[PDB]
This record gives sequence, C-alpha cells and structure tokens, in this order.
Amino acid sequence: KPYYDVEFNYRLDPRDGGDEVIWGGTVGLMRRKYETRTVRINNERGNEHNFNLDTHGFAWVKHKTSVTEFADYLAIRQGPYYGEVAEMLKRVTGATKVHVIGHLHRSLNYNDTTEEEKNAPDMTMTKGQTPGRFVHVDQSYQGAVRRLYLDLPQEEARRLEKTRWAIINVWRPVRKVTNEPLAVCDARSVREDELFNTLHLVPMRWPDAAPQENQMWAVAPPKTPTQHKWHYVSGMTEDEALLIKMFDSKKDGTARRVPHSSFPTPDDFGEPRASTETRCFVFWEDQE
Ligand SMILES: COc1c(C[C@@H](C)O)c2c3c(C[C@@H](C)O)c(OC)c(=O)c4c(O)cc(OC)c(c5c(O)cc(O)c(c1=O)c52)c43
Ligand SMILES: O=C(O)CNC(=O)C(=O)O
Ligand SMILES: [Cu+2]
Repeated sequence: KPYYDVEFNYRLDPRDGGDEVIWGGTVGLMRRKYETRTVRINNERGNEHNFNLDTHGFAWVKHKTSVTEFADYLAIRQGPYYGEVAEMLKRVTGATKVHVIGHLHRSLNYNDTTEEEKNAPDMTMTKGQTPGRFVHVDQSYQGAVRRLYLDLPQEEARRLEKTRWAIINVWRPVRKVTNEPLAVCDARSVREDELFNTLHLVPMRWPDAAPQENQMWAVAPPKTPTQHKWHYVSGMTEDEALLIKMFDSKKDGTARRVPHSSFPTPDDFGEPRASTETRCFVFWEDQE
C-alpha cells in the first residue's frame, strides 16, 4: 500500500481533561486520555535513501545483527548487541564515540493486553511491553541533559556536553513487521510551540525506590492529516534498523527531535510485533 490514514494519539491539554505524567509500563498508561487526530502516513519502502538524520531526523538502514533472541534483557546486555549497534551508529553518523544506555523490548499486542488488564489497578505493571501508541519524543531538550548526567559519570558528561552530542534510538523488529509498525514524523513539520515537556516515570521497585525519572516531549495535535509529515516502512525485517533522533545539541537548522508513535494498520495480521529500541548517546568530539 502507498499509505494509510490512521488515528494518532496527541497531547490533550489539561484544560480539557489531560494529565502530564506518563506512567511508563503501567496499565494506567494504556488508559491515558489523548487528543486524537487522523493523519496520513506515507509508506516509504523503496524510498528510504531519501531520508536522513540531519534533514528529517530519522533513517532506515540495512544492518545485520548476530543476535536473534531479544526477550532476555541480561542476555542482550552482556552479549555483543550493544557493540554491534554502536559500531553501526558511528559508521552511519560519522560520530566520534557512541555510548549505549540500554534497550526496551516490546512484544505484547495492544488490544489483547487492554482486555486482559481491564480489571487491573492503574499502577499495575505489565509483564512485557505493549507498543508505544502515542506521539512523543523520548527526551525533551531538558530531558536529554537530565539523561546525560544520569547515565554517564559526572566528569564524562561535563566534557562531552562541550562538543556536539545527540540521543538516537535504534529500533529493530525481532521478525518481519506485519502488524503495529512504527511511524516517524519529519522533524521540520512540527514547530517548537507544539512541544510540551512532560514527566515520564517508571515505578521500578515500588515502594522501596522513587520511580525512575525521565522527561519527554508531548506533541500538540495537528489541524490537518498532512500538517505533520508522517512516514513508515512496511515489512521491516530484523536485518533493518530505524534510527530515530530524539535530541541534538546542534541548534543550526539540523533536525533536533522526531515525534514518533506506533500505529495499527487495517491489514495487521500475525503474532504480535516484537522489537527492541536501543537508546544511544552519539558524540562528535570535533564539532560545536
Ligand atoms: C528496561 O528498563 C527500562 C527502560 C530502560 C531504557 C534503556 O529504555 C525504561 C526507559 C528509560 C530509563 C529511565 C526511565 O530510568 C529511559 O532512559 C534511558 C528512557 O528514555 C525510556 C523511554 O524514553 C521510554 C520508555 O518507554 C516508553 C522507557 C521505559 C518504559 O516506559 C517502561 C519501562 O519499564 C522502562 C524500563 O523498565 C523503560 C524509558
Ligand atoms: O516500538 C514501539 O511501539 C514504540 N517505540 C518507540 O517509541 C521508541 O523506539 O522510542
Ligand atoms: Cu519512543
């Protein structure tokens, strides 16, 4: 198909009932209220070469990994995957150094999971992760700084912040994507006044620990299915990677942040889409 027209979940203003806390990995997040809008998502399979991290903030690349089982977090983090992702990412970006923070594995079907968790209290944590069905950027400009100093040593963070740096997510499906693909929005089609800093909390080890803290962009709804420029690539395989730019320190016109969201297509079929998204810092110690 050349495109789809699908309902997307955008920011609901608090004056109209919305809240400002994204309770990551909870049943409650699946119940969050959004301003829904229908947008056009252009299929770009066969046109991937036309999109890059500098202009649009995303790129589809061919990249073979040696890892096949992505469900075991410990197996992934000790194994070679992070280094494989980091070498690809430096190759693509021309970066000077790449530091992999971690990854999130997603394997649940959204609607299946809604109904199994219909009786669950909101703060119940799902075993596994559902797709990310809301428009967001994983880090605000503030959230990117917060992440840099939380995930890197203090001296390291201070120095790398003097040179150009960026947060890029490396999204790879476990197998050929036949349902709930991932859509990315042209960074240039959304303005700064549409971006809203939003708290993102992960209540790991409650009540012994405070929930983990992160700051996202929420996105104001468009007024037109084509105002925001949405794209995706059908049938993404585990030998292909979607690089999504969440943040870039460069303030000179280069794509700085990419709203993104999964979405169901009417032709969805098969067992639930499964994927990993690997959060990465990217440093160009020769710039800025
Ligand atoms: C496996 O460990 C989890 C991760 C680790 C990272 C590597 O993915 C979590 C994320 C963190 C860690 C912070 C909150 O301390 C991010 O900072 C790196 C991050 O940028 C992220 C993200 O922007 C979107 C998210 O999902 C929408 C997840 C998040 C999630 O919502 C629920 C989850 O259960 C949690 C994890 O348990 C992840 C968070
Ligand atoms: O895979 C999904 O359903 C959503 N993933 C993301 O938004 C991401 O990789 O940051
Ligand atoms: Cu995301």
